Amino acid sequence: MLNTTFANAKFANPFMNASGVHCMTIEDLEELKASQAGAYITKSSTLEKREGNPLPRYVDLELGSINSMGLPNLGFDYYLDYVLKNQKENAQEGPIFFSIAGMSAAENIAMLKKIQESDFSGITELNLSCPNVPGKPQLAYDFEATEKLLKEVFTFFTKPLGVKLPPYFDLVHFDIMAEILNQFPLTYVNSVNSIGNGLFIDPEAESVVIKPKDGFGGIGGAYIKPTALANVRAFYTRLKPEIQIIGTGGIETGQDAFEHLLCGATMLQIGTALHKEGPAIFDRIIKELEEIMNQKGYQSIADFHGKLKSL
Amino acid sequence: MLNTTFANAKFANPFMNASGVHCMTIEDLEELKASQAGAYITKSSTLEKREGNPLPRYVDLELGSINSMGLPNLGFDYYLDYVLKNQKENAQEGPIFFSIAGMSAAENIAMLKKIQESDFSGITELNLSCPNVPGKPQLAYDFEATEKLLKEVFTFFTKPLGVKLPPYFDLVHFDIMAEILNQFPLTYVNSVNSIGNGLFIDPEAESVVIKPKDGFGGIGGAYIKPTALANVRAFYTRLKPEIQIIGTGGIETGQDAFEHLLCGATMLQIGTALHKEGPAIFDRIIKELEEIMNQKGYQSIADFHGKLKSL
Ligand SMILES: Cc1cc2nc3c(=O)[nH]c(=O)nc-3n(C[C@H](O)[C@H](O)[C@H](O)COP(=O)(O)O)c2cc1C
Ligand SMILES: Cc1cc2nc3c(=O)[nH]c(=O)nc-3n(C[C@H](O)[C@H](O)[C@H](O)COP(=O)(O)O)c2cc1C
Ligand SMILES: O=C(O)c1cc(O)cc(O)c1
Ligand SMILES: [Mg+2]
Ligand SMILES: [Mg+2]
Repeated sequence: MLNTTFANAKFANPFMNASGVHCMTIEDLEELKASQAGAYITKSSTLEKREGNPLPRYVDLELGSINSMGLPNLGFDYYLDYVLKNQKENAQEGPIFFSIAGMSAAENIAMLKKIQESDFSGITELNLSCPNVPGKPQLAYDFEATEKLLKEVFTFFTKPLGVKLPPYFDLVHFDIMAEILNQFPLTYVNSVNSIGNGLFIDPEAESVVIKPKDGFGGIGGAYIKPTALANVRAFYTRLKPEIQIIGTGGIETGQDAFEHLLCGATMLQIGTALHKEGPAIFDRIIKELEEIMNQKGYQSIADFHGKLKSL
Repeated sequence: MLNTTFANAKFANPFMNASGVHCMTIEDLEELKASQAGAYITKSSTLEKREGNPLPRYVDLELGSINSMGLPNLGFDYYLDYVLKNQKENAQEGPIFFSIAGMSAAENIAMLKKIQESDFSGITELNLSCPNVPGKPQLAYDFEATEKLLKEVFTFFTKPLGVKLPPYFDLVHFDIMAEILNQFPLTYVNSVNSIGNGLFIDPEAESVVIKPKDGFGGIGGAYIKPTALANVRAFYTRLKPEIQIIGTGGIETGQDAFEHLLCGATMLQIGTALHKEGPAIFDRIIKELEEIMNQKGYQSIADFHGKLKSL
């Protein structure tokens, strides 16, 4: 029922983890391989291993989560070697995804060059939206710098590339970004990264709940679904059909999944809910989506993909 | 206990309606005068009467609300005549607030000139953030256009003036806005307006729930409190102390109010929760805040105003 075609590859279902969640180590990644997730993605990496921010840096909230992780990761070479060894095994339906989040333009170009030069045959996600690193202002909110970076990347990177974007809140912003992105042979857009720089407060202790950045953190979960869906939808009606969409934000039930697919997402990523529940989420949410499809008499995602009705 | 000083005026308590909610007509306004609200503000006005967007344009949600009202209002002259008559009566503790949201810069300047020339002795709120007018961006996301408008305004406007701002999501945006705003004799900043251009979907009808703008609308309520607190707090630590703060977003309980005051808000505005509950909300929330204060042994808002603790 959930069979999906994306970036010219076949996946059993559209569900994945969101980058940063359950994908730090090889052991995390193999747990995702073993789960019912249709695909999976690595933790965003930098050239060097990073410890990340001081703890506490992630807190579960009734309506989602807050975090300032600071891009803790085991480094580019570790993920690159894991994905190379795993594509030789031919042990999964569909390629692995590989996230990079360089602390500078030059660092992104350097990682993209190592990926190009390698035998890596899966998909790359360039994170232009990391909101938890104190001194890098979300690059995808800087339309000039975003265009300049992408022009350089496409003079050499021929492999499948998507960009993870932060949320936009203004229709003109969607128009500007779509005109930038539509000029490139991009494989996809992934909307959205966390709602940036929110605050959660413990009113008894009169205090913030994370240590870094005076408690300011990326917000995820049910808080953000309205923004997430809007971002997926707004890009769906503006992007050239060659650029497909991964929908991320607020997905916990099959009904949430259903709503993202109705907006025009082809793959779906689960952050906060996967953090809380672990990889058994995939089996649950697949079954919820299938039941919604069965009640409606739908046998494939194409029956409703992108078919959100206006009034 | 809740006695508050703001813009050199005394109010019995910090609570207000948010503009747009329960303030369209004289009758609405008089209902707010009659309630326990410490103060009240008019519906954002334009030079001409406006019908607003087609219906449905406001929907209650479990986690807040979505709307694309389109600035329906009875016109500038109606609100100006109402407030002029009202200040003559000396029938309330503290001045009325008067919101304007011109469809252009020239319209805002024309209204501010009429206010300046009038005997209006209360407080004006310039809305630089309406996210529901078709074809018209949020001006306060345009830092050059915001600065240029405010420089013109302060060559003539000497009466108390605040600006209603949309939410920002990037620390560098806070710094840029604070350097702009700190160069002016502003009375206040009101953070935040709705989270712009979110989407809500009815999964059974496979449809959006508001008619204008293909269902895209300003998000309010519990969804936005983390953003709203963050914006209140980020401006508190960056604005020169002559510019005070009104906190708006996600206030429904005394605990939500307490959280805003802890961040540094002096007045508090209630939108979505007042829309659902009516003006009886003010009595309830005042009592909830006082009980929180009593449990903590606090006798005045200055015992915790702005005292949010970092880790
Ligand atoms: C623990 C934490 C770490 C994250 N790290 C990354 C990151 O490495 N790179 C990235 O692109 N997104 C990162 N994300 C953002 C998620 O990929 C996702 O966009 C966001 O959490 C919203 O989805 P959700 O509502 O299901 O949580 C992280 C999210 C969280 C919760
Ligand atoms: C029905 C509706 C109409 C609104 N109209 C205005 C408006 O005229 N001017 C304005 O500055 N804000 C307007 N707002 C935004 C609110 O003032 C407020 O900033 C927003 O609702 C967030 O607060 P809340 O979370 O308590 O709803 C409106 C909100 C709603 C719900
Ligand atoms: O369309 C309006 O009247 C309206 C105006 C605002 O400034 C915010 C909002 O959420 C709605
Ligand atoms: Mg599997
Ligand atoms: Mg009263």
